[PDB]
Order: sequence, then structure tokens, then C-alpha cells
Amino acid sequence: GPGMSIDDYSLVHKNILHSEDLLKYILETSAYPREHEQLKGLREVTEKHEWSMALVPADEGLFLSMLLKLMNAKRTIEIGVYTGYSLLTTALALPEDGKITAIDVNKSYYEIGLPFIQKAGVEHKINFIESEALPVLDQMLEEMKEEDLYDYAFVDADKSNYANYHERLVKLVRIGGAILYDNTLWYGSVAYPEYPGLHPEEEVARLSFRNLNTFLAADPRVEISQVSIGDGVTICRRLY
Amino acid sequence: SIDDYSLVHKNILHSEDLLKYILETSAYPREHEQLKGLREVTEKHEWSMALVPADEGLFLSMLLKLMNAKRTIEIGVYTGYSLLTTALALPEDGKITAIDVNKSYYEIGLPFIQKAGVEHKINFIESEALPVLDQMLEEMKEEDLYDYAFVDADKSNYANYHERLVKLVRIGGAILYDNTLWYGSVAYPEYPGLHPEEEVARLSFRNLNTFLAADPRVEISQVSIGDGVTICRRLY
Ligand SMILES: Nc1ncnc2c1ncn2[C@@H]1O[C@H](CSCC[C@H](N)C(=O)O)[C@@H](O)[C@H]1O
Ligand SMILES: Nc1ncnc2c1ncn2[C@@H]1O[C@H](CSCC[C@H](N)C(=O)O)[C@@H](O)[C@H]1O
Ligand SMILES: [Mg+2]
Ligand SMILES: [Mg+2]
Repeated sequence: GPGMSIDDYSLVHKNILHSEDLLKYILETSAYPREHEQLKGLREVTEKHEWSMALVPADEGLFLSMLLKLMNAKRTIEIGVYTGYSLLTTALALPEDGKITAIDVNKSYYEIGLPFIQKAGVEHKINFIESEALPVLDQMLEEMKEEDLYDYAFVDADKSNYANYHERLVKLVRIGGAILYDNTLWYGSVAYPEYPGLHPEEEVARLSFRNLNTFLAADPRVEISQVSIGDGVTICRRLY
Repeated sequence: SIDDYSLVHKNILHSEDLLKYILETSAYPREHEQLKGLREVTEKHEWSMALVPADEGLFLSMLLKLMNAKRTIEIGVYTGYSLLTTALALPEDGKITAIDVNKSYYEIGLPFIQKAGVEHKINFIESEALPVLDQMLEEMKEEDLYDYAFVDADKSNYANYHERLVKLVRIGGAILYDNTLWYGSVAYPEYPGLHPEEEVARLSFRNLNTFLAADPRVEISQVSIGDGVTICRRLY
């Protein structure tokens, strides 16, 4: 992936909705008119970037923003930033004193979106950490206190590692807090045990998501809602 | 058992297999036993096309719990699938005002609501929703404003419901409109083969979607789940 080729991914032209016309209707009617001008700018630059397949889309973004506001989130973690579309979405949603821990192995991607984040006036909310996510989460587990738990986590980093992220995040997000997993329908390819013609890295991701979806549905630590928005977003709410 | 409407079996997702995967993997294992029972009786009913689907149900429940909703209003109950979802999501002392013109539909699902132990949270009003909302407006105290409203009744009246509901939910409260993609038929100016009532609803949703996207009193998110759900959050 953007982490560690573009040619290894064979489904980038697929969408989970029944037609591109329906997706374009949602974007033009309901998403783009509500998208911050700096999110638009960041999106348009990123659409030209070689890894644009990884970009969180605008209708999904407004849904993330809505969830953040409805749950009155204040402290969040963003895992897998890329050029920062979902991160800027989060920073604009949070109150003025909101705080985001943002983690990505590749800070050069973040620097593409950083001028839009800065012009949006919300960079002060963001503590960006350039690292693989798991060691950072493991260190947070050692140092965290109960009153500093996160309200919300958005997970959108190495697809094969979501299950390992989950085991840390169910302890780092507060009870009643939210953990969101991005891309859980993987272009619709999760719908079959076997699926033709994927390169090995993409098949690893597809199988990881089939296993994750089954696991999350059985996991008593959370309630879940798998939402057919974007490429599938699974919302988890921590029960205990 | 043949629907008069044209669109009932159309999916907004790209295949029935994809929808089935979501439901079987992520919805049915998480569906309360009484919701399963209520759904299974409703599937055989003449108007089963109107039933809120199980993946949408879990999404409504998640929103209610994440926003810590305590007092809600449900407009368009039918056999009660979304109503029972709401009642199970709310705390033990939660309260719902449920409104439907047809109480006979409610009584189809009421035994399952009762067995779930949540009927006490529900005040069911048999009426057209608009006069009820008009009457609420005249008596509603600011401290009694609803946390959450689910709108799923007469499609052509959604705009009229909105003008009342933006004054009956609290600041920061949620108004959800069901069916705002209308089987995907809203995506085009014209759409052949529809029942006249279906076309009325389709044009109403195209107008509503445009209006909500420009309404300064709310933020919105249109979500491609079920038949489309537009979440509104009241700003002032
Ligand atoms: N092990 C890892 N730890 C942290 N980040 C990782 C990682 N492996 C890959 N990544 C990063 O995960 C990101 C996936 S794309 C993220 C998209 C972004 N959320 C958006 O709003 O568009 C890439 O930026 C990649 O650099
Ligand atoms: N003017 C009106 N006022 C109140 N209810 C109305 C109405 N017109 C139609 N309805 C009701 O709206 C409902 C729409 S179907 C609602 C589905 C239900 N929410 C579910 O979870 O499955 C029907 O029960 C119908 O009787
Ligand atoms: Mg993603
Ligand atoms: Mg409906």
C-alpha cells in the first residue's frame, strides 16, 4: 500500500454502490456543498497523488464529522493519516480545545495536506507522530491513565494489522467510546470466501477483513455497526 | 404478495450478495431475539417493503448510544422495527414518543416489544404526525426537547415534518430522515416505470436532499445505508 506497489491493487475502479451515478449524486448533492474549502483543496491535490485510491471520500468524511459531533468527542486518535483528509475532518469537527494523536509511518504524505490543515486554523489540535502505529499504541497502553482515555479512534492504516490494532484500542478508548475501522468491505470483495485475480498483498488485506468482520461481530467487548458508506466503515462502541 | 410499487426489490449496493454478506456477517448475529422475531413476521406482511433493514437498525442503535440519547420521537412506526431498536438502545428510564396513523401495524410487532421488556418506554400516539407535531410545538418546553427524531412516515411530507422537528429537537440533537436515496432513483431527473405515488416520493426526496444540503439550521450527513439515511444535527 502507501505504507510498503500501486500496481498490486486491482480493484481501485470498483465501488460498493450500485452505480457511479448514485455515488456522484450523493457527493454533488450532499457532500461537496458541506465540505470545508480546505478539505476540498486537500482532496483535489490528493486526487492527483499516486496513492489517491487510499483517500477517504467526502461523503464518508461528513459522516465521520457527524459522529464526532453527536458523541461530543474531545480527545481522539487517527491511525493512518495519508495526506490528512480524515484527520482534517476530525480537527474541524472537534471543539477548539480538542486534541488529536495522529500516527502514520510516512510524514511526507502528511506534509502534502499540512498547508490546508494550517490554513483551516486547526493544526494546534494535532500531535503528529511519525511511526508504525503498533509500538506507539503499546507505549500508550503502558503510560495511559483512565481519565486520559480517547473518545474516538479512526483506524485506516496497514490493512493486515487491524486485528492487532483492535486489541490495543479496546483498552485505549473509553467505555462508551468509538473505534471506527475503515475499508471493511474492501471494494465488495469480502462478500466471497474466494475472489479471483488479486495480487498477494491485496488478497492478504481481503482475508484480513473477512476475519476481522467475523471477529468483531463475535467480540463481547464492543457493540458494532458495519455501515455501507465509502468502502465500508465498522463502528465499534466499547462496552467494558 | 406482488407489490404495487416498482422499486421495492432494487438495491443501492452493487449486488444482493454484498448486502447478504453484511446482514449475515454483521447484522443478524447482533440482532436482538425480539427484533429477529418482529422482522420475521413483518417479512410476510403485505407492506414488508417498508421495513427498516437489520444493518440500518444497528446503525440507528449505535448513533443513539454514542450520543447518549434519552428522549426520542419516532415518526412512522409500521410494525415497530426501528421503534424496538430505539427502545432497546435507550437506558432503562428512556422515553419515546411514537407516532403512526395505523395502530393495527403497531400491534403486529407489539408482542415482541413487550417480550423485550421495553413497552414502558413507549408512548404510542395513533394519528397523522403533522397535527401531533403542531400540538407539541405549542406546549414543548426547552428542557423537554428531544435528543433524537427518526422520520420514516409519509414521504411527501418530510419537508413539512422538518420545519416542526428543527424546533422540537434540542440544539445538538439529531433528526434522521429514512429513505432519502429512494432505491437510487433520486440520482436522475427522470426515472421510468414508477407507480405514481413512487414518483411523488422520488421528486420529494430530490427536493428535500437539495434543501437539507443548504439549510443553515443543521449540519447533515447523507449515509448510503439501507435506502439512504440523512442525519441532521441542529445547530441553533
Ligand atoms: N504500520 C503502519 N503504521 C502507521 N501507518 C501506516 C502503517 N502502514 C501504512 N500506514 C499508513 O496508512 C495510511 C493508509 S491511507 C490513510 C487514508 C486517510 N485516513 C485519509 O483520510 O484519506 C498511509 O498513509 C500509510 O502511510
Ligand atoms: N401522515 C402520517 N402520519 C403518521 N404516520 C404515517 C403517515 N402516513 C403514513 N404513515 C405511516 O408511516 C409508516 C411508514 S413505514 C415505517 C417503517 C418503520 N420505521 C420500520 O422500522 O420498519 C407506516 O406505518 C404508515 O402507516
Ligand atoms: Mg481507508
Ligand atoms: Mg423507511
